[PDB]
Order: sequence, then structure tokens, then C-alpha cells
Amino acid sequence: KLLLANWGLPKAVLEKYHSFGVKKMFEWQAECLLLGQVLEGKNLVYSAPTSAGKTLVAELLILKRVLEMRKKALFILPFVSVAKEKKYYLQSLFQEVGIKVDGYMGSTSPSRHFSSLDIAVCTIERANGLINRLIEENKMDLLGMVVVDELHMLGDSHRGYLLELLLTKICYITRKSASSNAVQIVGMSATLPNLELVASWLNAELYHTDFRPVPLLESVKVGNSIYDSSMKLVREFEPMLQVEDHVVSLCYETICDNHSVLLFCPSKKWCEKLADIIAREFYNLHHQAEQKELLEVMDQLRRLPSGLDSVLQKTVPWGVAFHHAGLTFEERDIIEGAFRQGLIRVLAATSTLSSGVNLPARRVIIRTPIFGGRPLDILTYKQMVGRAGRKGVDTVGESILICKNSEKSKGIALLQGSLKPVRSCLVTGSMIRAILEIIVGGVASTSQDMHTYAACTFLAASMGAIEACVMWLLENEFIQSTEKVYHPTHLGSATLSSSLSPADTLDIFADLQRAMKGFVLENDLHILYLVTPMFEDWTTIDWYRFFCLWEKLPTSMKRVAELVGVEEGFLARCVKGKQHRQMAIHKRFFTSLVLLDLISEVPLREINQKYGCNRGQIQSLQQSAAVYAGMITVFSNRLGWHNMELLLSQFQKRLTFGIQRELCDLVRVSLLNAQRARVLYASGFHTVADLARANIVEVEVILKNAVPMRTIWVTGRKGLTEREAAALIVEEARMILQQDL
Amino acid sequence: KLLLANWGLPKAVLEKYHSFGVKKMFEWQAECLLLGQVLEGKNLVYSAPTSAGKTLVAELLILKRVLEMRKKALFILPFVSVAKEKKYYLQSLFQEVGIKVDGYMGSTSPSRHFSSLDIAVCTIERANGLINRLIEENKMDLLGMVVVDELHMLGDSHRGYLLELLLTKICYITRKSASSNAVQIVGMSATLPNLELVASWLNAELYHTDFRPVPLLESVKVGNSIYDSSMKLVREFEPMLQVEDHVVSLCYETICDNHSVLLFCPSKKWCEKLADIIAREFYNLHHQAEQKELLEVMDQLRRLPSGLDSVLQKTVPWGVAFHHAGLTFEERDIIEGAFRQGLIRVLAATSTLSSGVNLPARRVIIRTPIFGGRPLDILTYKQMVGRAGRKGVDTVGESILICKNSEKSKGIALLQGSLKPVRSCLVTGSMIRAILEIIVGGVASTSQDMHTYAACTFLAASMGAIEACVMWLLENEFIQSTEKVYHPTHLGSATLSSSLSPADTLDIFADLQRAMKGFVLENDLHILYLVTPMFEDWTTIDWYRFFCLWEKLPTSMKRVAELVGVEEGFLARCVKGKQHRQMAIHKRFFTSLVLLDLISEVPLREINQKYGCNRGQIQSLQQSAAVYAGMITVFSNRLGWHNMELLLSQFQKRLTFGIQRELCDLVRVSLLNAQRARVLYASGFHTVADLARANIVEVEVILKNAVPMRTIWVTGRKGLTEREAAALIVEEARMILQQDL
Ligand SMILES: Nc1ncnc2c1ncn2[C@@H]1O[C@H](COP(=O)(O)OP(=O)(O)NP(=O)(O)O)[C@@H](O)[C@H]1O
Ligand SMILES: Nc1ncnc2c1ncn2[C@@H]1O[C@H](COP(=O)(O)OP(=O)(O)NP(=O)(O)O)[C@@H](O)[C@H]1O
Repeated sequence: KLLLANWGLPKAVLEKYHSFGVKKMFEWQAECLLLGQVLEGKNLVYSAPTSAGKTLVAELLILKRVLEMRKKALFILPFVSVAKEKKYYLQSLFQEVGIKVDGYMGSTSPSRHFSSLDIAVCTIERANGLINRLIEENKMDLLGMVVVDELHMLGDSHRGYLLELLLTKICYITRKSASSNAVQIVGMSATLPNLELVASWLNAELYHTDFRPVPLLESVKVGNSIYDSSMKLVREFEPMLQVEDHVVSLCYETICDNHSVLLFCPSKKWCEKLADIIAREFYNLHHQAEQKELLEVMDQLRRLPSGLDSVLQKTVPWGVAFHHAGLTFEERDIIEGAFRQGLIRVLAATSTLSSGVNLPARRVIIRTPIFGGRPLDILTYKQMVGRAGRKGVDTVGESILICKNSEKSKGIALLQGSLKPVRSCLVTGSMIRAILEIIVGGVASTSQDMHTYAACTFLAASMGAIEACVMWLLENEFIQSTEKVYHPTHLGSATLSSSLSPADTLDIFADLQRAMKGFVLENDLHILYLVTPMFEDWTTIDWYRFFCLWEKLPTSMKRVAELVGVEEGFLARCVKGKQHRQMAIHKRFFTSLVLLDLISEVPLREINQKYGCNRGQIQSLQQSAAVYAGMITVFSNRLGWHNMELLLSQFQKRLTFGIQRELCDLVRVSLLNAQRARVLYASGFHTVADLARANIVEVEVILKNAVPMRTIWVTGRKGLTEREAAALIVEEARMILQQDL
Repeated sequence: KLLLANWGLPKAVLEKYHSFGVKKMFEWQAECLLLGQVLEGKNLVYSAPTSAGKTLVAELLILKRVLEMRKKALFILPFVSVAKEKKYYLQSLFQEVGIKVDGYMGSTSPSRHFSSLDIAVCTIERANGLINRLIEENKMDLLGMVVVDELHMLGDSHRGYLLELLLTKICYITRKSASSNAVQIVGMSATLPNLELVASWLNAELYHTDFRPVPLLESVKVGNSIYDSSMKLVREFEPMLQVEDHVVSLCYETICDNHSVLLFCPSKKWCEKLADIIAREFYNLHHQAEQKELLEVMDQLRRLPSGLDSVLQKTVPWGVAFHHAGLTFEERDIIEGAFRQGLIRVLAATSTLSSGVNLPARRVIIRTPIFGGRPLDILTYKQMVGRAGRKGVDTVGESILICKNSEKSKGIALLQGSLKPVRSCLVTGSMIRAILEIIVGGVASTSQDMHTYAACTFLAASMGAIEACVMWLLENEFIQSTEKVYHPTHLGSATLSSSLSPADTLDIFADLQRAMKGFVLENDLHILYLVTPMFEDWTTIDWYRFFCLWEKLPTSMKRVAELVGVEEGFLARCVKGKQHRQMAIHKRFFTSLVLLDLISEVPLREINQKYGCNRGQIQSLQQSAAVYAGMITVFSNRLGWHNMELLLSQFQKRLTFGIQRELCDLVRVSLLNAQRARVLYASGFHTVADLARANIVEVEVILKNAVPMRTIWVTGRKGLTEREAAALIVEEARMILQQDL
């Protein structure tokens, strides 16, 4: 029974599963999938280590649900990058079966309707919106199963509470319809201490396991000695070659064993220093002073829109590199992609890689127990050390945390500690949106029926302020009260449909209605100023630069500032020598200035040295501001503002790819991000129409030129050959036009 | 040789010509078509009376040109209504031949490209723009023949000068390309005294004839006697029944002879009085106190968007009616259509019908020699009296002009007078556009080459200020000068492409750029305020109403007024008790207010009693403001303003049909003007897509209701049955979607 072909599976899916190297099913997976009555409708929650094969159980369950009862199945993932990876994996597994898979990851939206789709690999922030849309116009029959990844995120997190509200809405809808099951909620988590309470929250059966494909031997350093988890020496450390910490040696010993190493570092600047240091040691310690495939990685990074990083130039062709937030989104994918093939053997990464894609390694080394002035989180530590040990190759997995002097006490607590139990995070902004997500949906109107929903939440299931949320919504016109029955309003129907927090919608409605009387149209700044999300922590603002920004702006760009409350008298002037709502406007104004150059196709290299924020912190905004333009536009339609939806209709597409209005039709094909379309635009193909009929060999020469074998990089496809990439552009264009009419 | 089938013609065209009652060719037409070498390339100009068969020669020539050398052939007509009639006639003649005919009449634009088209039945104002577009991007090879109707209009007229510039541009292009002919210019005119000079202007051969199918016996009244043209009594008048002028008797004598009468009147108010008077006499003089088809006309006018006119209620079912400018555009077509079938036997019309469609009658009576305080124009008189005598039925044709006391001297001069020779009307606004139409087109750049064009104009060919036009264009940035070679600018390339007079473009560029900094989006007023043409003489403005207009406008509509220079202190306030640019703003503001209700689908009955201007003067603006929005939008694209072209893209379609943004896709089918789409919209079909797939029998019931056998009226199709009209809606929708992709 522990064999995949024995289980009922499609032939093509099984063959592709062999192609991915998965053909042996562990005992824990079979036991979880044989937990009695789970399969035929009841929801399920299980825990396993990060490398135990958590995905396979969910994939088998969603396959069984899909081919048994035809119904749309969700797939919730916490991060956009992992969501894209999961969608591509599911497509590569499900091409033939006819299960059309596509995802809703922030800026991007499917061309085909959700009814045509069958599996929606969606992020939490947009899965909430999709389920709100489904619940709105009574389309619940299509949904048949919601799959959630990393259930433990529903605690203290910026987006796990959205997952909590989504799951409680689904549970309440299921309970109210019964006054074996319509929608099955299957989730995966780490070693959650209170998973029984979570399992009872959805009344799901629980199966917790600690099976690991390879043993994990966590260890700590003391001078020239290594101590195991339980304060026990396991191996007497000795240095091989170095020119107390000796962090370069631990990489070296694994290097001579023909394996790889992950070297997590606290800060990006530390990552650049550490990657450079290890590269220099590879000169003297290996030369006393695959290569061919490693040069291909260099070639792929050479004609990236940002070019090749200066620090990466002196490090990459040695198996030593670095990968953190400040790097480009395309640069990160290549560097991570090189690790999957083993081309790069050392990665000096930050804490961002902890929650990233599945990146295996033989050894994991963590430089400091303090990350950004605070002790490193246990949840992050478990995710970091969960990457030690490659399945089927490495016989063991080692994690080495470096602690010094008095800091060793904090380090030891991490090894013997356990991840904290989940919380509720529920007046509060989470409950206000929770209440508004139902009444405007019309599912529950009466207070008593609404109070039933309050008993279906996570806070109630763990074992006042619920009615206070209504009183806040009533005072702000969001919901009107009649004989008490609560009805949605024009503003309320817009907050829910656009998927905005009610705290923000109040200001946006006042901010957008401040554009009722005064507007400009020469420059996109004022229109862009209405789609900048916030200042948050996207970058550090340099005011002396803003002094240069303010004067050199044309006579129009300064006019926009006066129209939005920005004062010329105090603009980078009084800050040098030394109001919360006013400070959040000048910083918001600066955020709009950067986005203006982003849609003007100013290259990221220039925009970095000009606005001081590197490409990592800039794509962290344009892919976050593109979603904002996709919610302000929806906010206007539900409020009956057809004038500005027309203006803001194309600004989500212009911010996602950083293009102008000319390439809007051209960037529809997925193989032209921001440079493969302009160089193709200059060749005379101004629309996706004639590009489909364009000559196959003609587009080869145009893509060859304009350089700032598989050197062309494609989103989600790693690197691609120049001939293959250009051949797929016309092939994809033919399908795009054919399926759109 | 005087027989159509003898001439080389397609079989289907010949059969349709028999269907239209034209099978005998007069001697003058054959002589004109056998004027030696005219046929194989040389242009032609000929004159004939209004009923002599002027169209047939042009139709034969354009047919020969089209089937001999495949090339696009123009068809220029002076008025929009006659252009629509000519386009429909040409389509009804040319369905089978494959000659795709379509017209460019102001607001409407062809869905198919001009390259697909073969005959463009275009008005002068848009024929000029089409030829400018053709000359711009060197597409002159497609054009092979330009046909012009009423050549004599190129004199003192508001749009004949555009025809003059068009023809001189064509002639200059032909002459410059020769440094039997590419483009043949064939035109028709009345008895122009100086047609030889016009014929030599295009070097065309001239054939002037005075043949008339029926003799015309013009006559004048004196008390109870009738005098012929040459001061000779021809018949002693006697009154039959009346309850000196005795204008009701002349209708009566023709009535008992089973014929019809046209009774032209000076003013609309006179027309209502005269039509009512004759109807009352038909009570006592015919009852001492076809009917079935006459009631059908009443039924068609009963559910018109404006309903049935009060004055028409007491007059229509007796053969007596009236038709002037103040009536609805749809009302005029039915009243005129009833005359073609003979249902209505008396028409009290104004001078507007003189240049309208071909409306024949047995007798024509003109009430006064003074029209609006001035002597009646001889050109109008010839057009008015040219409708006397129906070909093949009436043995004679009579025109009776009524003169009294000392006014008889002026009346006699009209009978013995002749139509004045054409003029040039060429600093002047006609020459400024003439010069700009070429240099921005790039055809002529050097001054000497430009001076060659000045010798190809009508003023030169009849036998300084040409260089002064360049000096005016240079001072206003319209054209830049280098080493002298004149180049177009950004503003210059927009004035020519949008087809605006350079005098107006200077203000529009300043007016539109006054919207650079201050704009509103809640209401369409400010956007509509940028597309109102002018105040002109569209209606008389009542200021006390504007006082009611100003206060009851919302807090936003008053904000728009402040943004465009309108002052609250002086707004319908100082005019009651008693600046040219300021007066043309408040009047322009009032023009925008009316258009706001026009796009809000406020019914014409309410909008008449609310804004005091009847439906005749209101559709005289919305079909003139729709063209303006079609030129402001083009003016923005050539000037690189993509923000407001998006806002103004749909405002030409919203003003042509007076619809909202919901029906924009629905009104694409020609059988839904402004009421057949809303009542169909309320049935659930929100788009032209599902309307094509809509059930045939289902749309029958929805069109039957909402009434404010062939009762449904279709533009250009007279009246249509309810079953046929609804059946064609789905049939047309199927072809619209199929041919658009
Ligand atoms: N029974 C199995 N035997 C061998 N390999 C397996 C088995 N089951 C799953 N796998 C694979 O081994 C990996 C261990 O599972 P797991 O690491 O939890 O997935 P994951 O990292 O969460 N993938 P993702 O959702 O994209 O982040 C899976 O991702 C599969 O690639
Ligand atoms: N040889 C002919 N014999 C009989 N009828 C003719 C002949 N030639 C033309 N006709 C028709 O008699 C009418 C007299 O010509 P004419 O009145 O000048 O056309 P029109 O009124 O200018 N048509 P339009 O261009 O739509 O305004 C034509 O319109 C034709 O309908």
C-alpha cells in the first residue's frame, strides 16, 4: 500500500511523479491518507517536518476530490514566490488531465474566468478576495476544497489573520448550510504545539508526525569545539585552512566533501562581506595564488535589466555567492536556481530565504543568534535548519549556530526550545474586517445570526467586542441599521469588493474625493499618487536627495505636490535641521516620484544611483503598488466613479511590468517583462496582433541585439535559449489571440 | 444609344435601375457622357436643372471608373441628410457588385477601414479630413475619382470653401505628379453663369444644358389674377371656397385635381399657423361640418421619443402638415416620407427644405418675397421652384410667388433674375487653412513650390497675401522655418490631423491647457465643456431660466463654472438689467449644461420645456457637438495627451445617440438610437454580445412595450414592422461581432 501506483491515480500524473523523483511513499503519508473517514468529505489538519513530504498528501487529496466530484479547489500559499512555484509545479504535473490551473498572485490576474479554472493556486491576500467574490454572488457550489499551506501563520502575522478570517468564513458557511461535506479544508503545518485546538476549530481529524527522510543533528560552536543540542560535545573542531569563529572553514570542509552550504547572515551588508571573504579564500586555499555551466549563470546575469552586481562579479565563478532581499527578483531566481543544480556551493543569505522556496543543502550555518538587534525567532530557526539534508543523497543533515560569550545562553534556548503556539490576533482591525466581510456579503444580517459567526471564530473556539465592531461600522456609514438588521451601503459594498481594510478605506474615500475638484492630466504623478500603498519600511528616505528632487522637478510636478497638501516651504528643508498624517504624505509623495520613473522605463541601474534605493527595495514596491492600483480601480467601480476607473484601468498593468502605454498589448505574452518588449517594439511590431503573425526567424535577430546558450531568462522557466524563447513568443501569441475571441 | 442596357453596365445594377423607375436616358445625359475624351481620365463639369437627371451621369461615370480601374472613388455631398440618402441609395444599388459603400457624415464613422471601402459617400467637412489623411501618409494611389455635388456652393458659404480647398489640393497634387489621369473630378451644378471659368479651373470639359423633364411655368399673383414670368397674364384667378391672398384656395384647386402642394413659409411660427389654417378649412370645405395609410403615419409619430406634436395632432390626418427646422430629425423624415408616398398632400415648410432631399410636387407656393427681414436669395428660389413637376406623372410644373403692394418689384426681379456667379472667399481664414493643409502634409515645403499651389487655387485661376499666411502661422508656432523650408510642429501636426480651423485651434490649445492644472471627474460637465462647439445661433438663451439653472445645480456643477472662468457674481444677473470672450463662455457654459442632460437620457419633451429650446434646435447641437468631440480627441492624440483622449474617447458616441456609458456597446447596431437600447437594456441584455445570441421571439415582447403595422422607425429605412425590426437587430448583431474579429 506504500506505493503510488497502487493508489488510484491518472497514468500521466503518475509518470510525471516518477519524472520528479517521487515514487516511494513514506509510512506517515499513507497513515495520514488512511485516517479513517478523512477522504470522503471531512477536513484534515496534519503536521510534519519541512522536508517530510507535506505537499504529497495534499496533492493526493486534491486529486481525489477533483476527479471524484468536479469542483473548483483552492490552493492557499503564504508568499508570492512560493505561490508562483507551486502553480508552475501543478501545471507541469496537470497539463494532460484537463485540470486547468492558474493563480491569483497580487498584480497578476488570470485571463480565463474562474469558472473555466479548476485549481486556483492563490496567495492569502487574493484568496480572501476570491472567496469574498464567490460568497457575494452566491457561487459557492463551484468551490469544493480549500487547501492551506503553513496553517501556523494565522498567529501574529501581517497576513495570517486574513487566512483566519477566510477559514472561519468557510466554516461558518458550511455550518449554516447544514441547518460527506461540501468543502474540505486540508492544511499543513510545522510542529505546532496546540494543533489539537486548531484541529478541533475546524473539527478536523489530526495526525501529527515527526518523520524525517534524513536525521537532523543540530549543533553549537564553542571556540574550536562543537557541542550537540543537549549540551554534549560530538566532534572536536579543527581548522583546515584560514587566512575563533573560523566561519570560512565550515564551508571548506563541506566543499572538499563535494556538497553545498547555506550561510545565513543577519544583514545584507554582512552577506556581501561574507560572500566576498569566502571567494577570496578560494584563491589561495585552492589555487595557491562545473566551470562551463557556472559561466552560463554569469552570462544569464550579464544582460539582466540591472546587469551584473559588482560584488557578484568577484564571487560567482567559484561556487560562492550571496542572495538577500536587496538583490533583484530576477537575480534571486537565477542564484537560487544555480543552487538547485549545484553550480553555486555557498549561499550567504539573510532571513528572507527561510520562508522562500524549497532549497536543500547538506549543511546550514547561522552566523549570529541576534538578527537586527533582537533574538532570532524560533519559528525562523526551525525553517532555517529545516533545509539541512537533501533527500536521497545526503545521509545526514547538520545545522551549526554560532554563539559567542554571554550570547551562548540565548543560542542554547533556541536548540532546546519549541515553536510558540498559534494566537488569534482578534476593538481590533482584524475583527472589523471580519464583521464587514459577512454583512456586506449578505450571509448574516441579524445580530443573533451574526453572533453565531462570532462563535465560529478562532478566538471563541480556543475556549463583547463583536458588537463594538458594528457600532464602529455604523458610525462611519459603512453599514446602515434598520428594523436590528444591518444593510450594506455604497461605501460598504466597495470596501468588501475591493478587499481593503476598513481603516484604510475611510482615508482613501476622503483622499480620492479630495480629487473630486482638483486634478491634473499632463503627468501620471497625481494618478500614480493615488495608487502608492504607503511608505511602510520600503526604503530609507534621504532628504538632501529630496532637495535635489524638489527643485529639478518640472513646473507641473510641483503643481501636483500643492494639490495633495505637500508644502514647498517644508519639503526636505526642516528635516535637515532636525504631524503624523503630514509626514505620511511627503514620504508618500516620494513613493509616487519613484513609481513615475518606474513606469517611464528608467533602468533600474540609473534609478538605484538616482533614488538611492536598490533594485530589491524597488521591486518590493512596484509589485506592491500594482496590487494597490488593482484595488483602487475596483474601489471606484463599486462606488460608481467611471471617470477615474478609466484613468486607473491601465495603471495596474503599467506598474507590474514598468512599461508605458505603448507596450500594454505587447506585455500580455508572459515572455516580455520590461526589456523584451521595448526592443521588440522598436522592430515595428507595435501590437500583440502582428507579433503573432511576425516571422519566426525575424524576431531572432532583434532579441539577439540590445545586450546591456540558455541565456535568456523567463519568469518561472529558469533560463531559456535565445532560439527557444523567441520561438515561444510567437507560439504563445497565437494562443493568446485565439483564446480571447 | 439612348438606352441604359446598351451602355456597359452590370446586370444587377441595370435591374435595380429598372426597379427605381429609371430606364430612359435623356439626350443631354448621353451627350454629356459622349463629350469626346471625358470618360478615360479627364475631369468633367456639367450643369443641368435640379430635376434633369444630374445624378445618373455621375453614377455611370463612377461605375465605369470603378469597374475599369479598381480605385477608391469619393462622393461629396453638401448636407448630412442628403449624404445619408445618397449612401443608402448607392448601397441599395450596389449590394451585389461587391463595391462596398459607406460614408463619413460627421459623428458617424465606418467600422471597416477605408482600404476595405470602395465608395465613400462623404460630406464636405469630412471629405476634406479624409483627403488630408490620404495625402498625409502617402496613400494617394487608392483614390481614383472625386465626385462633387453642387459645385456652386464653393462661393459665399460656410463649407463650400472647404470644397474649394479640397479640389485645389487634388488639382495641385495631380499637376505636381506629372512633372489618362489618376483622379477624375466629376461635378454637378445648377445654371452657373461662369461655369466656363470653373471648368477651366480644373481644365475640365464643359457641357451646359437646360433640358427639363416637364416644363416649368413660374408665375406671380396680383389680387385675383396670375401673371407669368414676363409680366404677362396667363390665367384669371378665381376663388373656389374660403372661410386677397387666398392662400388656402391654391392648395384646394390642386387638391381636387388629386395632386400635392409645397407651401414654403418664412418662419416656423408661420408654418404652424398656416398648416393649422388649411387643416381647418378641410373640415367645412370637404365635410360641411388613403385614410388607412395616413393613420399609420400618426402611429409612427405616436411612440417617437418626443411623442406627437400638438400642432401636428390637429393637422396630420387630412393631407395637411408642416415641416421645418424646429421639428425633430426623426419627425422630419416621417413627414417627408409621407409626402413621397402622397399620404400628406400639403407641406408648410421653411427655407430649410430647399436644399433637402429630392421632394417633388405638382405645385410650389412661396408666401412672401421677404425671408427673415431680407429679400429671398435667388439661389434658394431656384432650388425651391425646382421641385415643381413630378417626372412621368405631372404634365407641367407651376411655381407661384406671392407679392403684395410695393414688394412686387422685388418679386419680379427674382423671376427674371439669374443666380449670381461663384466667388472665391479667399489675411483670410480660408487661406490660412489652405496653406496649413499642405505644409503640414509635407507635399510642398519650399516657398516657390508653395507659390505654385497659390497659382492652382480658384482665385488665381479666375484671372501677396499668400506669404502673409505663412507669417501668421510662423508667429503662432504652427510652422517652424529653417534653411526657406517650412516644417510642421507638434501643434501644426495636430491642427491638420484633427481638421480644425487654425483660428480655433489656438484657443482650444490654450483652453485645453487651462485644464492642465484643474480638472474634475465626478460629473461629465467639465469634460463636456471641452467639446461644446460654440454658442453660434443654435438657440435663443433665456437668462431668467439660467437663474433657475444656476441655483438648482449641485455643489459640483457650480465648481466646474469657477474652474472655467464663469463668475457667480455675474451669471444671469447683470443681463436682466441690461467682454466678447467672456460672453462666449457663459453661453458656452449653458451649451454644456444642455448636453449634460442630453447624455443623461433626459427625454426631449422634458428637455424642451426645461431648457426652452425645442428638439429641432437641440439635435442641431448634439450632432454638431458629437463631431467636435471627434476632433478634440484627435487633437489630443497628435499632441501626445493620452490621459484626456481616454476620457474623451467615448464622448463622441455618447453625444451622437444621447446614451450613457452602459449602452455604448449596445448602440453599435444601427437599429437602436436612444430608446430601443434602454428598453432592451432593462431586459437583461447588457452587451451586444449576448444580444446576438438573444432569443428571436424574446426581444419581440420587450420592444412591444414601453410606448411613450410598420410603426417602428429605422434611420434611413423609413418605418419598419415590429417583427421585422426586432428580427434585424439580432441579424445585424451577428454580422457585427463576426466581422469585428
Ligand atoms: N514520499 C516521498 N518520497 C520522496 N520524496 C517525496 C515524498 N513526498 C514528497 N516528496 C518530495 O520531497 C519533498 C518534501 O516535502 P516538502 O519539503 O514538505 O514540500 P515543500 O518544500 O513544502 N514544497 P513547496 O510547497 O513548493 O514549498 C516534496 O516537496 C516533494 O518534492
Ligand atoms: N434619364 C432619366 N430618366 C428618368 N429619370 C431619371 C433619369 N435620370 C435620372 N433620373 C431620376 O430623376 C431624377 C432627376 O435627377 P436629379 O433630380 O438631379 O437627382 P437628385 O435630386 O439630385 N438626387 P440626390 O443626389 O439624392 O439629391 C434622379 O434623381 C433620378 O432619380
